[PDB]
Amino acid sequence: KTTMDYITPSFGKPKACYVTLVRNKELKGLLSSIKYVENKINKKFPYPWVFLNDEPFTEEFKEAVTKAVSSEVKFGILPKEHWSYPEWINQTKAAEIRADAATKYIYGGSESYRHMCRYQSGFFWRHELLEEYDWYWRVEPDIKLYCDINYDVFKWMQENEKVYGFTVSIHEYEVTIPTLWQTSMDFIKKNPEYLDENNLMSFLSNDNGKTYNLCHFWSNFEIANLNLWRSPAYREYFDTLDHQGGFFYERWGDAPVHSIAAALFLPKDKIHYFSDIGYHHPPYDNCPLDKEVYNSNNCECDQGNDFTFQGYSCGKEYYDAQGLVKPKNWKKFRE
Amino acid sequence: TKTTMDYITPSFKPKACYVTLVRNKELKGLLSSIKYVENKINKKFPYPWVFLNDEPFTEEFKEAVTKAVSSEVKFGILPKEHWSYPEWINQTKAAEIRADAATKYIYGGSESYRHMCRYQSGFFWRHELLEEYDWYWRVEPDIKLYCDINYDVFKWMQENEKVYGFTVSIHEYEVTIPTLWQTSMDFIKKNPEYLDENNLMSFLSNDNGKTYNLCHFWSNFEIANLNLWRSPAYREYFDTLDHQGGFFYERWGDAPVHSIAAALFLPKDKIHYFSDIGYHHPPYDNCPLDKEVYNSNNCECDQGNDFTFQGYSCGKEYYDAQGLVKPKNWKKFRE
Ligand SMILES: *[C@@H]1O[C@H](CO)[C@@H](O[C@H]2O[C@H](CO)[C@@H](O[C@@H]3O[C@H](CO[C@H]4O[C@H](CO[C@H]5O[C@H](CO)[C@@H](O)[C@H](O)[C@@H]5O)[C@@H](O)[C@H](O[C@H]5O[C@H](CO)[C@@H](O)[C@H](O)[C@@H]5O)[C@@H]4O)[C@@H](O)[C@H](O[C@H]4O[C@H](CO)[C@@H](O)[C@H](O)[C@@H]4O[C@H]4O[C@H](CO)[C@@H](O)[C@H](O)[C@@H]4O)[C@@H]3O)[C@H](O)[C@H]2NC(C)=O)[C@H](O)[C@H]1NC(C)=O
Ligand SMILES: *[C@@H]1O[C@H](CO)[C@@H](O[C@H]2O[C@H](CO)[C@@H](O)[C@H](O)[C@H]2NC(C)=O)[C@H](O)[C@H]1NC(C)=O
Ligand SMILES: Nc1nc2c(ncn2[C@@H]2O[C@H](COP(=O)(O)OP(=O)(O)O)[C@@H](O)[C@H]2O)c(=O)[nH]1
Ligand SMILES: Nc1nc2c(ncn2[C@@H]2O[C@H](COP(=O)(O)OP(=O)(O)O)[C@@H](O)[C@H]2O)c(=O)[nH]1
Ligand SMILES: [Cl-]
Ligand SMILES: [Cl-]
Ligand SMILES: [Cl-]
Ligand SMILES: [Cl-]
Ligand SMILES: [Mn+2]
Ligand SMILES: [Mn+2]
Repeated sequence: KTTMDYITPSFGKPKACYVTLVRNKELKGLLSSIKYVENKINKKFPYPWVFLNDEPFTEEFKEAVTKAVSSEVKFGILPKEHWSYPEWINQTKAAEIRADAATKYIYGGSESYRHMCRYQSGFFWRHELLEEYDWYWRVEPDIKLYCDINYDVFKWMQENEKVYGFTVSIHEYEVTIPTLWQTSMDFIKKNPEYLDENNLMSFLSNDNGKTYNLCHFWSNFEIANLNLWRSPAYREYFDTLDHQGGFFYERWGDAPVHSIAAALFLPKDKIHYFSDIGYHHPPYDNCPLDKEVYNSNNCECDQGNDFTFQGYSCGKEYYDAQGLVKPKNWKKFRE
Repeated sequence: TKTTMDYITPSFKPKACYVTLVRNKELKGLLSSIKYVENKINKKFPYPWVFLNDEPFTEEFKEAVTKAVSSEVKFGILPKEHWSYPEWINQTKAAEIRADAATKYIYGGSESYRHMCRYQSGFFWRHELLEEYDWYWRVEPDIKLYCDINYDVFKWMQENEKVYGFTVSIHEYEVTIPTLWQTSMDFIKKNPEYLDENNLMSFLSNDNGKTYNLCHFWSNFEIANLNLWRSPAYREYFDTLDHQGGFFYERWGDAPVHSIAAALFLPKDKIHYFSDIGYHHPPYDNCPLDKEVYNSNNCECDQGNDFTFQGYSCGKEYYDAQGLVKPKNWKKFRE
């Protein structure tokens, strides 16, 4: 029973939800995101919205969010076990790494940020509020949906048998994940059955797996099948990363973690790029380059700032790996 | 002889303007920024707005922009000598540098980006349209002004004799400026008279100038006195950088360039941090931390996402160098 075997069953309305991990003090930026989701798709195809916080939500936060969302909303606090140091982690060591990296890279000195990355990597998908669902669409605060979305995306994913959907890709700052690749490759050598014969390795590596090109999918935007994270393959991959310690001794983000897994554990035709969904998560945009799609969906983004084909993005690498025909003027973005 | 400050004191309604370098394809983001500036300050304290482009602006662009700005607007094209490779730059060497750095750092492979950095560093303050002014306020597309601004800021700079005003500070990616610091220190070594005896070196260095801590002020937001860039010290400095080659052989940004000059050539009390102006330039915010200021000006940002005192920001370094007392809750931003 392979990884896909755990996913194909979920292939009449799909069981799905939007999911948001957020802080009380980010209310204004969250309300702005909700307004975008509501006007661009949620009024048309309603799905419940799950809100998660490592601390309890204030009544002010809940009242404002409940009022702003038109479909059903659910608020949850996450378990102490999913947001706290594991017994095998040396906290004094973790504290020194933080202090030393405070000014070295973004969130380098942040204690809470690392707990968040670990949370998004191995726990959000098994929070009690997501168990009844098969699909989720992650939404962060201060986001923009630049265009109308006129079809149910979960329905679409379900009918087309897609597992992982994304919009923005990029090269990770390596100082942030020094030993992530080595750790992941050792896992695969130990568990060859988990490496799909038709995987997307070429997106992650230019040398047949020897080294990592640092490419990954942005995690702030994800529309995916929860059964992937719930598979033995992913569960065992996360546990290996957890025990190695990178989430705390380095600054492993959930994005490169979700990406390496999706790209290695699945037949590559299970991964999908929503070239049609206009989106912004500071500081980058995914703006539809197809004029018909851009105009029919009343996109509000400047096509000229689409990040997809810019050098530091991994859109080119993704297109070549999938054998997708890149848009006519894709090279302009490398100027 | 005549010092750097001798060139500025005379300018102490002031002759001022907003100034925007921008592309035709960034129209929607530009109009967005304009609406913010209009609503938060320009309709109350009108000042002329200058727009610049290395290419001619389209009629669609000028029409939309002319209508959106309530004060007088001026459109200008850049002299080609302020946006092209100087005769001493080896273009093949530069092309190779770009091709290699394409996927290494943001804008690594971009040719236009480097000309933009050189433009903001040594020429925007020489454009014909800025000749009649003593002050400028730089504004970029996709910006937000979170709060109302209830005083004329140029007037305030003049009356308070300030030269350089900013909102966000951050650590530069060293990979883009490997030899910038060394080039700058040699300049000072040969021109000790341009080093103000009461400067802000401590913001840039933790070891009395031996090395650069990489701190700089974000140039997308600047309210400054043009006469600073017009002074002999800055002209000579820019010329030194221009001949060293870094704008094209590395990826020198104008922000670090403007910052090293301001922090070394001026008495430190001439640099000013606008703790009261709410601002966002993807992906960081400057959000008024003072309650009365935040409320009185109806700020729209989440105080909890203020970047100022985050580790990777240089607000801490800035306050300590100026001797400004940091707000009580500054450490929370380091969690
Ligand atoms: C959990 O993680 C913990 C954190 O890593 C870890 O703690 C210990 O880790 C190792 C294990 O032994 C220790 O490493 C030794 O460090 C000695 C130097 O100690 C001093 O310097 C430390 C580093 O300072 C740097 O980093 C700081 C923060 O990052 C920074 O602030 C500072 O500016 C600087 O950049 C520093 O951390 C120490 O602080 C502690 O002590 C202070 C003074 O008492 C105190 O004020 C402070 O509060 C802390 O409590 C120290 O200041 C090295 O000298 C030593 O190296 C020698 O020994 C090794 C052993 O193999 C040799 O390989 C090496 O070559 C050296 O040997 C030469 O010298 C000996 C001397 O005779 C000679 O015999 C030999 O021939 C050689 O010539 C070694 O590197 C580390 O100090 C510990 N850290 C702390 C904070 O406790 C725990 O082990 C982890 N727990 C578990 C269960 O694994
Ligand atoms: C301008 O840059 C080019 C591109 O790097 C230089 O080309 C040479 O670079 C190496 C010499 O240092 C060698 O690989 C070759 O001599 C040559 N490379 C090729 C084939 O392009 C060139 O020397 C530079 N010219 C100047 C102005 O010094
Ligand atoms: N509850 C909670 N959510 C957090 C915390 N840190 C980050 N988040 C959320 O996790 C997501 C990613 O955080 P963000 O700060 O946007 O990280 P970035 O995208 O890397 O800049 C956002 O939805 C945040 O609101 C935290 O400490 N607690
Ligand atoms: N006219 C013109 N403006 C440019 C060009 N590249 C950047 N700019 C402007 O320079 C400023 C900084 O550019 P931006 O792309 O936002 O750079 P970033 O802030 O580093 O992400 C903005 O005002 C842009 O509109 C260019 O090629 N031509
Ligand atoms: Cl803990
Ligand atoms: Cl940070
Ligand atoms: Cl040229
Ligand atoms: Cl880029
Ligand atoms: Mn985010
Ligand atoms: Mn910008």
